[PDB]
Amino acid sequence: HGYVEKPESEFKDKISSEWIVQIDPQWKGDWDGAKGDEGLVALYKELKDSNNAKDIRTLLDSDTKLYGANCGYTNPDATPEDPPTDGTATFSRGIVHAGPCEIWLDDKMVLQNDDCQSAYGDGTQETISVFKPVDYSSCASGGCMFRFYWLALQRLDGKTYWQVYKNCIPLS
Amino acid sequence: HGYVEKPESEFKDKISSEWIVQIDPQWKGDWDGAKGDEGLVALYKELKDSNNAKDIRTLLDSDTKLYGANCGYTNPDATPEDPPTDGTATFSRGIVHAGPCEIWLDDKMVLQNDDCQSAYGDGTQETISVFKPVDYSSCASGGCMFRFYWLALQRLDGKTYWQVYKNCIPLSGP
Ligand SMILES: [Cu+2]
Ligand SMILES: [Cu+2]
Repeated sequence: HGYVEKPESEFKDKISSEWIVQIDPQWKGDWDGAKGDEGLVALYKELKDSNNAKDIRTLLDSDTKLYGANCGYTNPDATPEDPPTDGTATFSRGIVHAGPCEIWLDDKMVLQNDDCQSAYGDGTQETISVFKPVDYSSCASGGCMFRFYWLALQRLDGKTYWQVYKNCIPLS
Repeated sequence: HGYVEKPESEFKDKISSEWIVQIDPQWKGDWDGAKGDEGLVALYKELKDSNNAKDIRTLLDSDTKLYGANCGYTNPDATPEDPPTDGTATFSRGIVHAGPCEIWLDDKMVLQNDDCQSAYGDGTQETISVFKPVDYSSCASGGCMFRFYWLALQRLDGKTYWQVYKNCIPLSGP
C-alpha cells in the first residue's frame, strides 16, 4: 500500500493507498512453491528473463482491464507541480511487499528495481521508502508525466497474487 | 485448508484441500476494521444476529455461483461408507483459520460452532481437528448425506475475505 508523496499524487475522488487490481500471476510458473519474499523475487527475475521482459510498464500498460486503469486512482489532469530539486522521489510510507517497481518520466525509464522493498527501504512500514537516484532533467523543458509502477508479490494462505499499483503525477 | 478425513471425503478428480470459492464478505459491515481473529469472530456473531441467520448452510446453499458448487471438489455419489463408531468426525489437518463451521446429516444439523479453530483444536496445523460430539443415529435407517461447511475469515493486507469450504460424504445405514 501507499502512493508517491513527492512528487505529490493527486486524487479526483477518494484518497486511496490501495492497489488498482489484485489478480492471479499472469506469467505461468510455480508461484506457490517459492520460499518467502526472496523466493518470489527470485522467481520473478527468472520469469522476467524467459518472457524477455525489460520492464513492468510494458506489461502493466498492455491491458487496463486486467492490470487496472491508467494512473490507478490518481489524477493525471491535476495542476502540474515543480519536480523535486534533490534527485529523489518519496513514497507515502515504507514498502512492505516484495516485487519490482519503476519510475518513468514520459517515455524515459529513470528508476527500476526488481525488489523495491529491499532497494529503497528496510522492509518496515515506519521507514519511508525513498526512490533514488532520480534524474528529472528531461522535465525542465516543458514538463513531463511522472508514472510509478509497482508489482507487489503477495501470498494468502499459500496462494500467490499480483497486486498492481499505479500512480501518475504531472510535473511542470 | 483441508477436508473431512473421517468420514473419508472422495474427490471428483484432483485431490484438493482448497476452498471452493474466495470472495468479498457478502454481509455489509466493518470487516476490515476488526481486530484480528477474535475481532473477525466477534463481528461474524453480530452480523449473524442482525441478518437473522441460524446457520451458514442456508446462505452457502442459496447461490452456488457465489458460494461455490455444492459439495466443493468432493463426490456425493461415492460408494457410501459406514459412519464413524465413536461420535466424532476428523479433519485432514488442524484448522488454522477463524470462522464458523457446521455438520449436517441430510436436513439435520448435528454440529455447529461460530469459531471451529478454537472449538475443535488448538489453532496449529499439526494438531488434527476433531469435530465432536456428533450423533450419527439418524443414519441407521437408509443412510444419510454428511455435509461439512466452513466459512473461513481471512485477511490479506488489511482486506478481509470469506473462504468457503464444502465437503459431502455419503454414509450407509444397516
Ligand atoms: Cu499493501
Ligand atoms: Cu486454508
